[PDB]
Amino acid sequence: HHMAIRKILYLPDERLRKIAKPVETFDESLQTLINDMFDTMYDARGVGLAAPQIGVSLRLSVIDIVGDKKEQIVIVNPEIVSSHGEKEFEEGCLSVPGAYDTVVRAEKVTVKALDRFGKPFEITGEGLLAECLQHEIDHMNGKLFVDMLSPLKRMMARRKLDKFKRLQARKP
Amino acid sequence: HHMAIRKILYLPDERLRKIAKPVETFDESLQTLINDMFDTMYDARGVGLAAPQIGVSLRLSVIDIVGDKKEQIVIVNPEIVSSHGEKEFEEGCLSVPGAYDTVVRAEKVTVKALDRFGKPFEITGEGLLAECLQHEIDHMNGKLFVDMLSPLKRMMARRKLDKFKRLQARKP
Ligand SMILES: CCCCC[C@H](CC(=O)NO)C(=O)N[C@H](C(=O)N1CCC[C@H]1CO)C(C)C
Ligand SMILES: CCCCC[C@H](CC(=O)NO)C(=O)N[C@H](C(=O)N1CCC[C@H]1CO)C(C)C
Ligand SMILES: [Zn+2]
Ligand SMILES: [Zn+2]
Repeated sequence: HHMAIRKILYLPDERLRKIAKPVETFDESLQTLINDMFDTMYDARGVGLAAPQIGVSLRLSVIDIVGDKKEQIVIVNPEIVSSHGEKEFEEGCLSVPGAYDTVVRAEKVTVKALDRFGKPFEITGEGLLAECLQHEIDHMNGKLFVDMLSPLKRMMARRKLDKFKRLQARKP
Repeated sequence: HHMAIRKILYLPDERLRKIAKPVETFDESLQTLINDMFDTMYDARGVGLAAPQIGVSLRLSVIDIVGDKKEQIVIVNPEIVSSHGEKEFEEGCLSVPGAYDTVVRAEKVTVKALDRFGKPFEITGEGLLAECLQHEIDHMNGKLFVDMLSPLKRMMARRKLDKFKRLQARKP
């Protein structure tokens, strides 16, 4: 069922910039991957995680905004079918540790996808769920939230990330 | 100048519930502690850290909302002298890993404190800075952000924290 908590990749790892490939096989190894992704997400204090963030080039993300099992969402091969409004969100990313910035995203989005067993579903989110859905799909297209920021803010995020990496190297 | 990245304590460690004592001596040992607190905060991807969170019962917090050295704030023996408004904030805490919730705090706060060398100063913050000043001072009074949540939300944060601890035990 579960195998290992996985290493999360940080910028500038090129695997975070690859366009992920659709999932086309629903077998036990996919279920093990999904289970490890949830474990990895919770262990990293996130509310979502996309497969490219652990070096797996698949259009697959796990999400839990509430933080318990009954509200777990898996989006496989998602597509945004509609979106409405614009809203500022204060956001971070497990692949850009330490960087927090305000970004503008749709206030409401509807996503069609396959669930973790390959069965079609749709979900409409607002607030954090809408933000998370857009953030995770961006990862599947090699896009990270710092990309939409000004050059100044991208530079500051780079400096913060570089300092984080230097501190991790001094951690016991 | 720097000694070691420190272990951050999680609920229910009783040291997070103690009332911190005022700082009385501004010596080199205090500077080393402050430097280590900044390192620990950045390494944990936080924008503030209070000394009780590393098991040091002192009314001392480090803050960096922006993420660079020019905006570092140190508050020593702080006192909120005024505040205005009430605003919802989405918040987490380094001492409650994995828990994110909306809390109500003042929108604007004015704090009198000593800086890292013991010089009195006053700071007025809005937005994130106001939220952070209030969050950090709460830590000095043995208060964590989950305390203001409903019993249902406190239970959900406890179980999320317990799951995080179980995953940490299974991390390589
Ligand atoms: C919020 C929805 C979009 C962000 C999703 C990310 C996780 C991620 O990188 N997926 O790619 C996350 O959990 N980020 C966290 C985050 O930004 N959070 C956590 C919940 C609320 C919000 C706080 O700004 C940080 C703290 C790691
Ligand atoms: C936000 C001001 C009050 C929170 C301060 C805490 C740090 C802390 O626990 N100090 O005691 C923090 O950085 N929390 C982070 C947090 O809530 N952040 C980071 C910046 C913005 C906001 C996102 O919700 C989480 C992600 C660890
Ligand atoms: Zn991300
Ligand atoms: Zn805290």
